[PDB]
Amino acid sequence: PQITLWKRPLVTIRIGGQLKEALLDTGADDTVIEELNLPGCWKPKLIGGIAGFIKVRQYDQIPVEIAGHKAIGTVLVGPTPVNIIGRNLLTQIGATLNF
Repeated sequence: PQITLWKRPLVTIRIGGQLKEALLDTGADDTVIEELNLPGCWKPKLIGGIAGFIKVRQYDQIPVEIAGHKAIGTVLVGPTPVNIIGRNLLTQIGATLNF
């Protein structure tokens, strides 16, 4: 699909057997999903942006379906206003910017 940028690029993903809405964010290195009791051993991580850092739990090799496309990679779990799909998963689905 082609996603225009008139409104925030929000899409449906599937993670941990749950369906959620997430923002496709080319400015995010990593993927950050809101409080989700994900299974696995995780490692602590701090990630940052405007107004600073939050603590998150890093889970690896987590399958994430994005608009019907299967990806598998690192997901960071912590308190966020919006679920964010970052480049680590966008690349796995052949996503590009075009102009």
